[PDB]
Amino acid sequence: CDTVDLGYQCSPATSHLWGQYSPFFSLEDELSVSSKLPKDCRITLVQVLSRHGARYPTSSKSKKYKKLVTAIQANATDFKGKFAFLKTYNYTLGADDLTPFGEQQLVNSGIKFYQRYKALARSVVPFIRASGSDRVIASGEKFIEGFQQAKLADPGATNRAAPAISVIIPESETFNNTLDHGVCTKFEASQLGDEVAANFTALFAPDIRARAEKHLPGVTLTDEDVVSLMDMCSFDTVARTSDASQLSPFCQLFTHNEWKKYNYLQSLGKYYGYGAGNPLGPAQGIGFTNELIARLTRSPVQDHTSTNSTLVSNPATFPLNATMYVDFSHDNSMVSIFFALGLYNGTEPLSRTSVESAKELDGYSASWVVPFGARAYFETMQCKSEKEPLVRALINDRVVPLHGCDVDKLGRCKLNDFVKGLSWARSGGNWGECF
Ligand SMILES: *[C@@H]1O[C@H](CO)[C@@H](O)[C@H](O)[C@H]1NC(C)=O
Ligand SMILES: *[C@@H]1O[C@H](CO)[C@@H](O)[C@H](O)[C@H]1NC(C)=O
Ligand SMILES: *[C@@H]1O[C@H](CO)[C@@H](O)[C@H](O)[C@H]1NC(C)=O
Ligand SMILES: *[C@@H]1O[C@H](CO)[C@@H](O)[C@H](O)[C@H]1NC(C)=O
Repeated sequence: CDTVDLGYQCSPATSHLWGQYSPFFSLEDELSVSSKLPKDCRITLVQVLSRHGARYPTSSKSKKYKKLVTAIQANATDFKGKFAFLKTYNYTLGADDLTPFGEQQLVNSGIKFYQRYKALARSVVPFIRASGSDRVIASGEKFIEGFQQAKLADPGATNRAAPAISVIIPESETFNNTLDHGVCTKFEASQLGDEVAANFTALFAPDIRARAEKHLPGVTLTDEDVVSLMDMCSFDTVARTSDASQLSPFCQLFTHNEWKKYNYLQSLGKYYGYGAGNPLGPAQGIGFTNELIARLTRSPVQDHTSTNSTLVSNPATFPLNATMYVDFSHDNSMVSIFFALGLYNGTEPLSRTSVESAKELDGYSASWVVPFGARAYFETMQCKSEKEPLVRALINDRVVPLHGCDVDKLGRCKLNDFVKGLSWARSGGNWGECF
């Protein structure tokens, strides 16, 4: 179902509408131009930013799902219509760990990274960092596995040493980690994304709750139960087979229009939790943004947010000359980073109460931006055409037109204008409000 080049295309009317629980699917050419390498240009540097793949529910959530499925089964006198599978369903999901399907998504990602940048990757060993989370590090290892599988099959590859994960960045309230958030005190106390997501759930779920209970005489459901049954559709699909070849029976319980609501619920939680809807959301992406400026311009980092000044000034942990960089982060920090880079500056603040599509929001949704296995590529290229370098940004293969600089028809800016137009992050935005 899952392809190396295009990601997951099984039951796309449903599987592309699970927000950050959607398996990655390519958005090449959706509301965008081709992602192909322009004629007469050569990539000179690529940064990849990736999430982990599909996983089991967290321990917390696995207990809540198992307690709900168990309670329905305990209490119902009849399992009616599309809910009748619950008669025999056995809750079998594990917790926390990547699923086999999620591991393969990351092997695929590495193969796809090699194939897309083959002319560069042939002679280069990427510099790789991972935020210190087992799922993230495991994803980094699978991406390396796929990259090497591809490289050692290419007779034009000249430097075939495998890359190591060189930097594991601790995750805590006191470690400055640009790939995870933790040190911005006031932001860690924020409840806004939760409050927005709960308000929206309380608006859309009641009608589904009422219809669902009536298919299960003896059962009482809540709004949160609706959300848990919808969550079950993605989690059971990405666990129940090693290739996610079978849509879970939970999925049919809900209509296509209801799936659009659930997708929106996830987009709202990310937008108001971590993106521009949170007053300190984009501030969590300034540290990586300044790290990216340093790499693209081969110049030392200027940052006073969540960089570590020690780690950024040593070539062992932050080389400025490496041609390929790959960093493994998290969905929530990746949303902050994309906002901090200005990439969704055509997105108006999302309606807290009513569905707006990814295309209405100029390419923003949780499923188009941080699906399981999400990746972004930030390229510099040197053209026979042009001659300052040019920069381009791809998020899950969609060319996302840059803001803060005048973009050409291929969505590129001159590198110097790009970095100058990142004035908000270069200034440290409103980081001082953290304290
Ligand atoms: C910065 O990195 C150094 C060297 O790893 C570490 O000892 C120090 O605790 C880090 N400080 C912060 C605040 O991240
Ligand atoms: C949640 O809805 C209440 C009830 O109308 C409203 O007062 C509140 O401002 C909403 N909260 C958020 C964060 O939008
Ligand atoms: C860590 O972050 C806090 C700034 O947000 C800062 O005061 C401190 O200097 C930074 N420490 C290091 C080692 O970068
Ligand atoms: C995005 O818009 C914000 C809010 O107007 C602005 O502060 C920021 O500089 C913009 N970012 C870019 C890269 O243009």
